[PDB]
Amino acid sequence: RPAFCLEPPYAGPGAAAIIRYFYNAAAGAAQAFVYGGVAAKRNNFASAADALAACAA
Repeated sequence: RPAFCLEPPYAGPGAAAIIRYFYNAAAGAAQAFVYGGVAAKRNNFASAADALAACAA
């Protein structure tokens, strides 16, 4: 499991309200979060499937 998969979700400073997904390793689940549209970190994916593929192979 790449180490980035343990990062808390990061909305960043932006004012957009975009739905993205992060891997929540404690929950063993990909979960939706709000992304502000700038300053993404790595635990940020377009879909739950993409998050699971990277982080729960």
